[PDB]
Amino acid sequence: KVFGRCELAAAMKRHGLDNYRGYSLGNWVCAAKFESNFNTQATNRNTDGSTDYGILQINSRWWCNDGRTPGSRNLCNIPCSALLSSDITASVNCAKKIVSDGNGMNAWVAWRNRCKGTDVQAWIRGCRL
Ligand SMILES: [Cl-]
Ligand code: NA
Repeated sequence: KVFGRCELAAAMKRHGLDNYRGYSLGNWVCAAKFESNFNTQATNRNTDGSTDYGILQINSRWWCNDGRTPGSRNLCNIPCSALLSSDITASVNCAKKIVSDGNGMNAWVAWRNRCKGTDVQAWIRGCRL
């Protein structure tokens, strides 16, 4: 599923991400835009052999099991394929665990390099919640 901007902002707000660990909704929408272009089906291989999955590009090195990342963890206790669903519940619940692990949204390279210290409120401008 390719979300619209405000459709994704509403889905993230309904799943409890607005000001989750102090990160405003626009931070989450900006992260999703630059990680996946709002596409739940996005996958990308990392240099180490792990793979990133879904709208927030969650990595199999630590967070999910994809059956092909040897010596990795599954800290979200999910198959990586759950992160590709049109339903973002699994991605949101795993993102809450990641953002709580010590580095906050710095876990998302795209967020640090493209969203952090920008006017992220722009990403929810015009949206009905
Ligand atoms: Cl933080
Ligand atoms: Na894994």
